[PDB]
Amino acid sequence: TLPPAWQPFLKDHRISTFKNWPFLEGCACTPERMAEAGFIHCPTENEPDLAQCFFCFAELEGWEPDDDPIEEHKKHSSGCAFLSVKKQFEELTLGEFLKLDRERAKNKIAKETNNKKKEFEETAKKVRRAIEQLAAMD
Amino acid sequence: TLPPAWQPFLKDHRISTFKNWPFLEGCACTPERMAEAGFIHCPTENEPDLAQCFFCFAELEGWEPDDDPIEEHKKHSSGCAFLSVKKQFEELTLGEFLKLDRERAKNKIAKETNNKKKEFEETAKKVRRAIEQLAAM
Ligand SMILES: [Zn+2]
Ligand SMILES: [Zn+2]
Repeated sequence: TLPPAWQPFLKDHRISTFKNWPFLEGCACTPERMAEAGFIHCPTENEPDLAQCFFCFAELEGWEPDDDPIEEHKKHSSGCAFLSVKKQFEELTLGEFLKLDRERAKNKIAKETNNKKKEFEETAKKVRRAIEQLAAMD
Repeated sequence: TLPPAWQPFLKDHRISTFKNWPFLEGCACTPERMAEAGFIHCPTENEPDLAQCFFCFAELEGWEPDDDPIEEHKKHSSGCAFLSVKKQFEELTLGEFLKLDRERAKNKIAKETNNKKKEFEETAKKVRRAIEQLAAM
């Protein structure tokens, strides 16, 4: 085994996350193919087919059977290093592997940051409106 | 950073273990040289210069300044894969690295087994002496 933080680098681990996935034999986006593309299954009450790239953290829902997960990952996050990684896990050098984990860490932060921004912007609008409402009354 | 179980594969970690080491500048077995050879410092009250290969688990004490730790590791555990490892950590493949960790796991068990033997042999002596003492008088 490997530390939990690193398991997602492994196809077999990612495939294991797709339990309860509806798109199985006959479909283009099987868990094998989803896993090959970098995805983890992260289902919610609201979107129960929600998947996340483990590396760049793009989230995608609304899957259909004919969908090729690589072509979609490419469409919705063309900046994802993992799509450039040609070698298998065991064929990576530790330097290479450590370089990738750093990038993934940067990606994660980027996603957290951009979230906080969107949330902060949302609160700003609320607060601004509220104070306009207070001017408006007189 | 890396899981604690794996840190010992890193020289700088091993060097860090040598705190209170007496053989410093001028000596053949400086912590840098000891680390380079695979050793971790795990001193006891009784044997306070005790060092252990992280990989094959050979223990060596009674160090003197002119001692070259590679030549000693070679003398007391010539079977230790780590001494064959020419590449630096980052230059290893994960397969390679995982192959090595497996071997280290085997090594560990082998040593735990050989300890239990030594202990079992020790108890046997005590019990033998005990029965002799009793049967005699
Ligand atoms: Zn991605
Ligand atoms: Zn050794």
